Amino acid sequence: GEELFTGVVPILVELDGDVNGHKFSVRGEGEGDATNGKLTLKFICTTGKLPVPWPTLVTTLVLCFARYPDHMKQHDFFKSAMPEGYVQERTISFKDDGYYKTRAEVKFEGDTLVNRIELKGIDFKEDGNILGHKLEYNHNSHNAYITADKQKNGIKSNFKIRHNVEDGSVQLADHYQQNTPIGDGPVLLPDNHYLSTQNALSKDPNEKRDHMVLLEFVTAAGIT
Repeated sequence: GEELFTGVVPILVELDGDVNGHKFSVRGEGEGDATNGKLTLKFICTTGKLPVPWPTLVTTLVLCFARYPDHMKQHDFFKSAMPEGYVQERTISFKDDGYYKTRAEVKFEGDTLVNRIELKGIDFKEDGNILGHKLEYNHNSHNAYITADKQKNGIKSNFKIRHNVEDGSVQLADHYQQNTPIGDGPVLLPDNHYLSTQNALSKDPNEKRDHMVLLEFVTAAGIT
């Protein structure tokens, strides 16, 4: 399980979205290095103009690459479910605006770790902060507590992301998340802990499509 992640692992992300009837697709390629907790990917909107801000999709677009410290290998739900994979589902409720609902399969396909997502967004304001593209191109560092869901053989987490609005205000996005495995093998059920994440968003100088270059670090803590 956790042994498939010892080296660097190619990554493919594919997302089909639909927010208030505005449809779009994103494809992402890169690699993950779980021993450092490091993700580097370049995402393209393959359908043209992305109709939502790139930062509202960071959390949607592979926690099996977090760096779990050795005294916590026994709380690493995500790697334990590999290569069968796990389903990741979320509701992302933006305050005073609409909500995303996402369903993703995170699983090995060949030697590539693949993240295939379906997003539907509902009830957004057409000149709100999301559909009106009023968010800064960045993504604050944050902690998210994981707890186990014994009754479903998985884990659960709810946590708040605070997006910087370009006027100075902060757009809150309440995430409620649940993961459950795909196969039937043995899966670790962690104890209460948290994941600590940092994000760097950039652009490629030589890239003309709508796109996001992403460097992300995810590391586990909370268990002493």
